[PDB]
Amino acid sequence: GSEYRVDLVVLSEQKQNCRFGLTFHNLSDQDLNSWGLTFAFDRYILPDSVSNGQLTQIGSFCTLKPEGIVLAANHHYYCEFSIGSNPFRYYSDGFNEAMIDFVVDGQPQRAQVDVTPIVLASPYRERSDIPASLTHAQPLLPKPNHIEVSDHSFTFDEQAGVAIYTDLANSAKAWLLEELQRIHQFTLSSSNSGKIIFKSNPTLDEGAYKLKVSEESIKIEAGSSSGFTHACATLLQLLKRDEATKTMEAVCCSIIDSPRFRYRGMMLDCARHFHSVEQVKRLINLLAHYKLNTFHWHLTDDEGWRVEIKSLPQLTEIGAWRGIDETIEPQYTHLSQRYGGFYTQEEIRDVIAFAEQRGITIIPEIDVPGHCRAAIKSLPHLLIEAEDTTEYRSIQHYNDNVINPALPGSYEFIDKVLEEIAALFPAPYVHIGADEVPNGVWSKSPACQALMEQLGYTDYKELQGHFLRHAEDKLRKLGKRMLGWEEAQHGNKVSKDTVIYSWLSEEAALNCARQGFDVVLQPAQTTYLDMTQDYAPEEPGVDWANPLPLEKAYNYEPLAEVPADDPIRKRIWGIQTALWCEIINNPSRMDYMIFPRLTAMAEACWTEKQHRDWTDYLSRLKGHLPLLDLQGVNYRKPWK
Ligand SMILES: CC1=N[C@@H]2[C@@H](O)[C@H](O)[C@@H](CO)O[C@@H]2S1
Repeated sequence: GSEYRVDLVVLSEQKQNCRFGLTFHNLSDQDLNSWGLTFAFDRYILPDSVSNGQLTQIGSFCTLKPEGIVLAANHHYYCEFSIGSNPFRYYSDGFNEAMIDFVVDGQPQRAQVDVTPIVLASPYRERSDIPASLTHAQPLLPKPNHIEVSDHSFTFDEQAGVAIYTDLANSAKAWLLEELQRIHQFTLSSSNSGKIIFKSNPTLDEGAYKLKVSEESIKIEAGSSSGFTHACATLLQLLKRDEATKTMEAVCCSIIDSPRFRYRGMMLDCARHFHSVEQVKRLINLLAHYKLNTFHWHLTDDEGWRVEIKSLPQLTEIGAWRGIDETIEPQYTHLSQRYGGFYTQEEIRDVIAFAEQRGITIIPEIDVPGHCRAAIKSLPHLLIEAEDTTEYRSIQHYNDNVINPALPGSYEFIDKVLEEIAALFPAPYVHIGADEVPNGVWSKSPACQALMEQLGYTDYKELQGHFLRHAEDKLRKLGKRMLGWEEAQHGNKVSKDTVIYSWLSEEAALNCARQGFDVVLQPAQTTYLDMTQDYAPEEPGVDWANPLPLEKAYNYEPLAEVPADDPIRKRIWGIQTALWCEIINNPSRMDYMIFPRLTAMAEACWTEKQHRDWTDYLSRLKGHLPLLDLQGVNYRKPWK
């Protein structure tokens, strides 16, 4: 391939102390003058471990520059270094991207470096195996909580017609027709005497529906828009197309259906890598296919700010872009280009309208006071304290990325973001983040030192709560309830109205629910679509929780140990599944990580525990698979 190649090797592993060898090959014919290697690595390289040369790390962005000044043609450079971390189980744990800057007979140059797959020392031997499976006659995902199926069937064609006798169901019906068209080039038209009938039924509670196929008709009953949307999403899975006759076929059957959990979410990280309006919409559409109702928009982080804030235009003019010649350095991938994007308010209004039509509420996340590098680099005049010499390092290996809660500019900033955010997103909810604020922060900040004294705080976590409580008070004045990751509770300053997302595990969900907090369960051990799907080292993904095979994700039972009687269970809003995109930058990888485990997650959100069975779910998945092939969704194939 390239004339420049880097080989990385696990030399040795002693508990939490891994030594690597790095060999850089100048394969070409030229001597390389004053050169330097830059790559993307998500582990923190111990700076005093480096064997040979100068190495710099800013998050994932590393540069290696040799002690010497020339790399001879056909030779190479060698460097060793160590990290604290458990053994690498995956090729993904290696460098994601490498590139070289150099000079040749006097001329600056830049070239892509081939990155050889890391030579692993301790791959896994175990493999998750999925058994051979039948195709299920009704490949429905999530499994309806009641369904009776008859021996016969109702066949119908493009003149069958669609009847609607309540305006609650107008959105569902137009979503149904749209999807029949997009997925199947099957055009239904609306007629007063259609064989598909949307009628109202007020005994059915929110999101419940009834669907009955008979020899004459197909009837959809619900008391809510969302129940009509859910019914339509079952019907799209139920129908079976004959292209030779251009007919649809649905088994005669009776379905009565309702969700186990009110909160059935999916979060998408769009800060680490930007995804297009069309990709985001395409996802939201696929979310309503499985009857989820919440799209949690992670729009802000250290490596990107993706939501336009008219009153703070720097946040996108600067924070939406990173790379060598930008204010923000390259991160994770696209080392050689200017990389980014962002959503305008008009785009966002469009995505909201699109998702409303699908029964999906969108919750924006403005992540503070950690994970703020992009905001801080965009707005240094409001968010930097020049006099702070606290030396800290975050989980992602930044030391300059945390909001200062004693700076009046930090309140200027958040008051302005939240006002526009609140105005923009109709949902009565704003997620404030609050994850992974490093332990050392603010300890040497004069301004924080003075505010710590001024109101008698004894812990610097108390300063974080002070800020989040201000965010909550502003959100409340704007009509929004605040949501937060579990660490928002740190400092015990935020009110019992803050909805706690439990992600490290289910522990905070349990603890916080006992104390009167409403919680959402997003445990990393069972709900993170960025985790690898198998133990084979070729599986893309990360693994800090644990590998998450399909069967693990399916068999997740939320708070499996709180008895169903327990009034703790009244504080569970529901479940969320998340995709963080550190190593995800293209729709093909996205689809692979999300599907199919998302459908196992939608079934935990929706179906009652007593109707959930692994073997049964695999046969419904096997019969759904073709429907994702028709949509060109690049799911990881259970059976390959
Ligand atoms: C809350 C969370 N903040 C971290 C995120 O910034 C990372 O992307 C994710 C990767 O799994 O780990 C947790 S979850």
